Amino acid sequence: MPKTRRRPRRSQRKRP
RNA sequence: GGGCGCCGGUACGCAAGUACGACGGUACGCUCC
Repeated sequence: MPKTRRRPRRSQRKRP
């Protein structure tokens, strides 16, 4: 499995 | 191009990491023309 991330899949990121 | 996974680079760091909707994708692994 690849490295563990935090900021999600772009689609989610609404309000800056 | 976009999705899902994820990442760059931004924090933090000794450098790689681990954070992180800093703010930018979709590269690279699959999927749809």
